[PDB]
Amino acid sequence: GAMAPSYRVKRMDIAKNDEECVVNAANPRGLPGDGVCKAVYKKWPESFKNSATPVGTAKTVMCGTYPVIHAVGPNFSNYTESEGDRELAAAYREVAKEVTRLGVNSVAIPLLSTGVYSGGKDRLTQSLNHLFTAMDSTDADVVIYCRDKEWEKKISEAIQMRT
Ligand SMILES: [Cl-]
Ligand SMILES: [Cl-]
Ligand SMILES: [Cl-]
Repeated sequence: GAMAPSYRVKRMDIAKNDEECVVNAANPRGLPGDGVCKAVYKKWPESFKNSATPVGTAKTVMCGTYPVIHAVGPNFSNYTESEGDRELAAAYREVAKEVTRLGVNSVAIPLLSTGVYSGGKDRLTQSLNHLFTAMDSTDADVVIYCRDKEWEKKISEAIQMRT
């Protein structure tokens, strides 16, 4: 475990993370995809061997000894708000199981279903709250990665409001 488990947020490419493992915002078919998924495919392409997994699940594949946790959030274009909310919560619970099983002291994680799977809606708070619900019982240092300047400020505020 980390000596004093924390949450932090950084605005940069998660392919440049300084953590012991990464969470990919994966598609169910293990395809290169776009956004975070394409950055992860360029950096860790070996981790896409048999990475296909259903919505609401996570599947870990090693790139060398570096673990890539492929977490499949729902595409809110296809799911109802109710069913999508359930699957987005479930993907983060499976990430927390994998992080615990791997015994890592730190993990880099993006906000699932906030980009091209958002169905055109701002889901920062919904996705971050499901991240906290799953990760709060883990003792890894969690570093959340984002690309937008306003999102960085809002994620940092949400972390600080609970400390
Ligand atoms: Cl960058
Ligand atoms: Cl997304
Ligand atoms: Cl972002």
